[PDB]
Amino acid sequence: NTKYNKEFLLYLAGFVDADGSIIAQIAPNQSSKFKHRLKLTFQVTQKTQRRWFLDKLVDEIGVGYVRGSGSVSNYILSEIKPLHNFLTQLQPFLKLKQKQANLVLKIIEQLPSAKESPDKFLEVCTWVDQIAALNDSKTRKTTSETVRAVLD
Amino acid sequence: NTKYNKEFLLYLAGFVDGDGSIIAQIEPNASYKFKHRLKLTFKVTQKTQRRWFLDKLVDEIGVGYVRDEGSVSNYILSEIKPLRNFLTQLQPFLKLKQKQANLVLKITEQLPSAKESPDKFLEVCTWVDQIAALNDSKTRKTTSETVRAVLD
DNA sequence: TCTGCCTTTTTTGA
DNA sequence: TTAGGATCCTTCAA
DNA sequence: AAAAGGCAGA
DNA sequence: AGGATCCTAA
Ligand SMILES: [Mg+2]
Ligand SMILES: [Mg+2]
Ligand SMILES: [Mg+2]
Repeated sequence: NTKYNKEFLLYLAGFVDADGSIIAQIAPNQSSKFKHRLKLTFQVTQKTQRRWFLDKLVDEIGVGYVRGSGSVSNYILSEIKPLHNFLTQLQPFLKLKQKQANLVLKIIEQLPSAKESPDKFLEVCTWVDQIAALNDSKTRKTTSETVRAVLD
Repeated sequence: NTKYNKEFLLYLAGFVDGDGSIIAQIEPNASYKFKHRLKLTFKVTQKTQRRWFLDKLVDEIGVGYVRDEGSVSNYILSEIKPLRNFLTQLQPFLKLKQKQANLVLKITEQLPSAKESPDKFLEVCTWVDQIAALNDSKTRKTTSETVRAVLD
């Protein structure tokens, strides 16, 4: 586990509270045990003119990647262990996204159990609902209620 | 001078590079000496549901105020002396907006002289142009060249 | 089955 | 005349 | 910013 | 985010 230095984390926590996004999703998928899978994504968006800043961020975090979507680019981190390690260290300095980060950490820690039982899966889905409720969510479709309905 | 805590400045520098703005303007107004004046503004924008974060910023910076503009709110600092003191302290920690901050400080140091001469005002006006060039400027109208039609 | 990465869209919150 | 504040707008960069 | 849908390797 | 324009009291 990479240890990040404090001044880096302090600055990055400010930048993330501004331009970053901690995204939790429930995605239908017929080949998963409960017909859904979870996705947890840390993203930082910036105008492509400033892609260099996201490229520097890949070097600094040591994991993740940058993708261009024409006018804007995004630093993305999904791999679960590195995401856990990174958010564990960032979260104490977050002010606006602190609660999202800690929910993602709780989800991650419970993933093994979530995959064992429908009730446990549903409960972790409600934690995803709570993250979306904290974000400025506007286009969300699949919720823990969606999952529950697939009771059956 | 109010001296700001390092951990505060680091976090805020990150938050500023993300959601903040360092704005320099030339405003036409026929009741001023050179038919224009300079306006320098430090701004942090946020959705009004998170206005409390901006209100907190007024207490932490010790000066400035928050304006509600409907769906979003803005922390604003204009008063030239505390602006100079604040930017002086924040600038070392800025990564995207360091040059804008240093141009504002440069302009602020010359504000006394800038009336002295038509030549010198015009020069300071080009420093305003340079801040706008660094920003993601899209609606700018009055530039140093507008001023130069002081050639009458 | 499961995870990470690829692609694209929506609607603001800057 | 001036500085600081008030109001409104545009176009994205999140 | 914050989702949506989808592929394919492990 | 990054402007443009208008108000007003000292
Ligand atoms: Mg933001
Ligand atoms: Mg930004
Ligand atoms: Mg932003």
